[PDB]
Amino acid sequence: RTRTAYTRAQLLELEKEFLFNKYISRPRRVELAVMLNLTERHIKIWFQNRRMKWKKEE
DNA sequence: AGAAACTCATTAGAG
DNA sequence: TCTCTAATGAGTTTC
Repeated sequence: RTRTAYTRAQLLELEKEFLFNKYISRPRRVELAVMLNLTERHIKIWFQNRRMKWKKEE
C-alpha cells in the first residue's frame, strides 16, 4: 500500500471512539468507515496501532 | 477448518 | 534530523 493521511476531523473522531472503546466492534467499525469515508481496513489498523501506542505510553 | 482480527516487532512515509 | 505513526509480516486467538 501507500500511506493514508487522516484529516484532523477524522482523527478527532477516531480518538473519541478510542476513549469509549479500545477494541471496536464490527458494527461500529463499519459505522465509522461509512461516516468518515475510510475502509474498514484503515480503522482496524488505526486501532491496532493506537493500542500499541497506549500500552507504551505508561 | 478457514477467515478475520490480535500482538509484537519493524520498516519506512511524511510532517 | 527527529519523531510519530501507517502498513506489513510472522505467528497466535477466536468463533
